[PDB]
Order: sequence, then structure tokens, then C-alpha cells
Amino acid sequence: ETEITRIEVGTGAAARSIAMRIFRTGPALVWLGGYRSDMTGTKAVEVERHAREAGTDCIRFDYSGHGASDGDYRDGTISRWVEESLAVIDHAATGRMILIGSSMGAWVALRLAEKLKGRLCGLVLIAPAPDFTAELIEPNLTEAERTSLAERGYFEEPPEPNVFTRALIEDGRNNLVMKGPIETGCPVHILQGMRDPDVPYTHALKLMEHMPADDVVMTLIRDGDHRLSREEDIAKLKQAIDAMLTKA
Amino acid sequence: ETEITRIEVGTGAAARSIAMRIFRTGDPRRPALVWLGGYRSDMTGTKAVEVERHAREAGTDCIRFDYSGHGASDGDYRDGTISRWVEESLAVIDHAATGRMILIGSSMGAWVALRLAEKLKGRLCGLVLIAPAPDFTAELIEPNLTEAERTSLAERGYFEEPSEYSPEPNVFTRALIEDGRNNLVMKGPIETGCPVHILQGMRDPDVPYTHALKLMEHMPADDVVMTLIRDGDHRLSREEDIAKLKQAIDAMLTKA
Ligand SMILES: [Cl-]
Repeated sequence: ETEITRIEVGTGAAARSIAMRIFRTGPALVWLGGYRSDMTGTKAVEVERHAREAGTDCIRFDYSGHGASDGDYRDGTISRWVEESLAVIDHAATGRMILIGSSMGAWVALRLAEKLKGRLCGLVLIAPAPDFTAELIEPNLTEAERTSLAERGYFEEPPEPNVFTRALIEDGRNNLVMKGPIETGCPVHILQGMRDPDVPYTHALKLMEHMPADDVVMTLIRDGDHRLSREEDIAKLKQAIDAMLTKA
Repeated sequence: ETEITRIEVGTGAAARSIAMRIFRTGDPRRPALVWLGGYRSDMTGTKAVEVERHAREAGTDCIRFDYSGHGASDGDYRDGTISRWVEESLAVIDHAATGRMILIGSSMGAWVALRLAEKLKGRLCGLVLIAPAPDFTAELIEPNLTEAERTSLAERGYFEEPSEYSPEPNVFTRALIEDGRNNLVMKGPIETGCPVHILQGMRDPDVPYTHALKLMEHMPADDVVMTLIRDGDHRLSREEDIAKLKQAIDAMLTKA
């Protein structure tokens, strides 16, 4: 329903076209997706759908190497994808916004939250995966996996296998957000499933511990997995966005 | 405000009178909210009054009562056990809690609510647990007993914890801790037969919020949700905390 518009991010051989779907109603919502997802995913589609009911705009886009944007995802880094998110926000966000980040998008959202001090009114983090290169991937590397990162510059995770590049892991240490106290200046809501097989729910708890006292809430779902895309999971996401909208 | 009525619970020398405050406002199965307070709590406390207020606003009944040795009920709380307080709660439910029930248990009341859910499986259609403290005798007291507290338990049958808010110290008897073992819910799986919502504060000084994670890991993979409040304490009685409590009750009311 919402048509794709595009901006060029980066210069020279790093220049790449970023696809965006900017919805305008008749406090925008901004979506930041996962590591190898795209803006047509279930949760992303439901966020713009929430914007249609709350009478607000919605900003969705695809990272480079994702969805309808240029490039190979194996050439991407957190810095590159943060850059694209900033560029899309500067181009589309005409005012206040609520950042909604899922997994790697939550890591991107937290980096954007620091540079945002439009203005941030709320944070909704879905199965948040901040610092996952240093917190989750690095401590669980087999000696055969790091040998691949040394001789090949990447490693493969077991129908197409996820490839984590050496550059992604190295750039991740320059984008760590759990370096200390995390002041977002806005209410925060975390959605997390206890049966998450990719981001252990304690990782979300560790992230929440790094946030100060003021308005951080977590909805912990006992039977939820990493995607959290069931109808009941989406219902709680919509309620978390509704809470952000009522306190803004 | 709400009239106090009483029922005798137990037989013989164990008989004791339990004070209740029954409020009466889907339609053939009018649900009742049931409050279950914490250790040494009172049915006139902040959370309990708000639960009856929520029932007055939602058009449902409300069942408030005091454990033996608590509030308006007979007895000395130092004579009580989890078994006795589960017993009284079941009797109050059987006498007043008509039809559909949503048990709202705070701290020790959450342990009682989980025991009631096991025994009732009217009928339970929801559990709201505030700062849940299941098995707190074996999980929270026993592992932190000093040598002196273990000795006074053996020598005198109790140990004391001075209170920084009241001149009366807090007492934990050997009977409460021993009988606690016969009431553990977190040994083996927990099945409640009804959706469960947990309210917990990360800054809870009396029940570590990890304790409520352990509780959730013992429950099945179906409709167990926790609202974790970053700056909440154990009381969870601020205006913002009461708000989330009413939201939790309303959510339980929409799922039958
Ligand atoms: Cl209270």
C-alpha cells in the first residue's frame, strides 16, 4: 500500500540506494529491523498498521544488503546501518518519533538514541540484541570458527547459512552500548520471550539493568521465541506502542 | 466501608475465625476479584483497597480477607503456617468467591494463590501475582540463615529480624519454615490452568526479581507474562504501580 522512496547513502564505491516506505497520516513510528530481515516482515508491517490507527506517520526502510536496498549484507557493519538509519530519519522524520527496534534493530535504536540528544519520545525494543557481536557471538566461538575468521575473514553458522564477517565483529566493538549507564531520555519498553533461542532473555535483562530508574518496563513472555510474531505477541507490541503514545 | 463478616475455619483446637470483606456489585458468571496479601499484610492496605475499587469500577465482585493472625482475623501470626493460610483462603473462596475467580496474590499471597490454583484444578480464570514470593522459606530464608539464626531456630523454635519501620521485630518460626517444605510449588513443574500475569520490580529489596524468573521457568509454555518495572520496589504501591496492577486485572478480565 505504501510506495517505496529512496535515498543514496555513502560516497564513491560505498554509495548505496536505501529503500524506504514513508507513511503519512491524514509523533511518527520508526522501525529498525533485524540482522537479515526486511521491512515487509510481519512486525514491520504491523507497525505501520499501528500508525494508521493512531493517526501518525510511520518510517520503514531496508538496511543495505537487505530487502529492496542495494548491496550484499556481508559487506555491511553496524556503523553502516546506523548511518543509513540516521539518513532515513533526517530525510523523513518531520518531528517527534518513537523508535521501534527488533533484535539488531534495538542495537541500532540505542545508538540512534545517543545521537538524538527530531526528538525521542519512546523506545520499544523487541528481543533486543545490543552488542551481540561481543556479548553473544565472540564468547561462543569455536577454535575452528575463529580460524575461519582469521584465514577467511568470516565464519558460517548452520537453508542458507548466516555469515558473520570479521569486519562485523570488529566494528561491533566500536558500537557497544552496554559500556555503562544508558540514558535514553525517554520511556523504554522491552518485549522479550523466555524461549528465545538466539537472544537469551537474560541478555535483555542485562540491557535493562544498564538503564536508569526512570520508566523502563519489560514484558517477559514465557512461551515467546525470537521472532515474537504470533498474533498474541503482536497484540502486546501494539499495547507497548499504545503506552508510548499515551505518555507523549 | 465494606462490612466485615466471619467464618470459622478448622476443627477442634485449631478452629479460628477468618474476617472477610465481601463486595458485590460474564453476566451469569460474574467474576470475583480475590485479594491475597503478603506476610503480616492487612486487607485494608493500599493494594487491597485498590483491588476492590477496581471491582467497583469494572462491575465485578471482590473478595478480601485476612489470614489468621493478620488484621481483623483471630490469632497470633506466629502460630500460622502456609498450610493454615492456604486452608483459610480456600475456605473463604468456597464460602464467598462465587463463579469465576481471578486471584490477586501479593508476595506471600502469590504463594497461596499458586497453591490454590493447584487445588482448584468456582474455578480459576486468571492469576495476577504482585512481587511473587513462592517457596520463600526454602528459597529466600533458609539459604541466608546465619549460624545464630539456625541455632535460635533449634533452641527456641524461631528467630527474629529487627524492623527499621516498626518497633515490633519480624518473627520467623521453625514451624513456618518446616511446613513451608510441604507447600513448595517450585519443586517440579507448576500448572495453574489459567493465564498468569506477574508484576515485579527490578529494585525489589525483599524478593530479588530473579526469584520471579525462576517461578516463570517452572510454569508451562502458555500465557505466563511478567511486567518488570525497572524502578519498582517490593511494595509496588505507587500511583504508577497501581495503574499497571489495574491494567493487569483488566487484561485478565478480557480473557474470560
Ligand atoms: Cl499495599
